[PDB]
Amino acid sequence: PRPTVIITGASSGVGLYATKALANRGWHVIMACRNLEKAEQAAKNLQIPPEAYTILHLDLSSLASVRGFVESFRALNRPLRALVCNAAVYYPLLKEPIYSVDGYEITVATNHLGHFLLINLLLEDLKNSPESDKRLVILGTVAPPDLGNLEGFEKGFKKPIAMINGKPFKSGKAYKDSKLCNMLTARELHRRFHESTGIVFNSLYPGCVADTPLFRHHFPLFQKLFPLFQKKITGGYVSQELAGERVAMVVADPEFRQSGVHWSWGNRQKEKAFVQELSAEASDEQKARRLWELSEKLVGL
Ligand SMILES: NC(=O)C1=CN([C@@H]2O[C@H](COP(=O)(O)OP(=O)(O)OC[C@H]3O[C@@H](n4cnc5c(N)ncnc54)[C@H](OP(=O)(O)O)[C@@H]3O)[C@@H](O)[C@H]2O)C=CC1
Repeated sequence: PRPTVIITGASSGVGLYATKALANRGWHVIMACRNLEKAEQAAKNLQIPPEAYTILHLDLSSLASVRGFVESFRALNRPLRALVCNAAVYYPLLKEPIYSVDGYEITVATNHLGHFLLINLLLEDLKNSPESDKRLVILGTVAPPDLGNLEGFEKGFKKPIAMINGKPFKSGKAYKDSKLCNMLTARELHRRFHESTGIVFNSLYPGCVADTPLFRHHFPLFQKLFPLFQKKITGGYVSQELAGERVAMVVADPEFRQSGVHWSWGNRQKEKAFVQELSAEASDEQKARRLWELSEKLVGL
């Protein structure tokens, strides 16, 4: 009997190597991906044992697809022990915003809003599971990110709104903004549900995984040289395998069962995890709650 874990965006990068590390630990991985062929080719190239994973379609940019995936997973009749919100898109140099089928700027829609709906639906499945060590793990972070007063969300977040704070569109900051929402969501998940469910709600920063397709929308020269830069200059480089293994630790290792925490190993890498409380910024306490409320409104809860 294999414990089940859902990993979004498992077809490459951190999610792919997290699938391999969890599979090697005896978990069964739900690879929730939007590109089924790309995901299947990725698992076979790594020779991940086929009995350790199953691939289901999930497009986080479509709220109907999120709801559809939840039904598809429930039809598996597999109790859920863990959910990893890993998928993301990064546009550093996108001039004009792209809007999802539901009408939302694609970076926030994919990175935050789709995950926000998935989390709220799958919370039922995590509650009902008989496992005692259940975890919800969110991939976080370490143009600075600024949500302002959530004016863009406060006003419905439809075009021409393209930023959470209502300011004009900046694709790179939109990514930073979306990962900030991931942290605040992990912070709200713990505050709202940990004492009453026993589920562990954590975020994690594995380091600079300079090799992943996250930089696919960057200049081709950037993708070629960023690993060497991160390796020989900043020292913040981490391999895809090490990042995947760190996700698996926070999901499965007993040393990481404390809830409401952000795990990291530093900006510059050595050769030991740091604990940071998610509610540390006490002045973001109300903005975190309103973000949650506005997100419930945007995804139709
Ligand atoms: N790379 C780094 O240095 C760091 C990364 N992170 C986080 O790591 C996580 C992994 O990203 P990484 O592995 O780096 O880059 P990848 O692009 O390799 O992982 C991105 C994943 O998200 C999936 N994805 C994107 N849009 C959607 C969508 N609409 N529906 C479903 N799946 C989607 C991609 O699938 P497709 O290929 O089909 O888009 C891919 O599987 C991200 O959350 C990122 O924020 C955090 C800190 C540092």
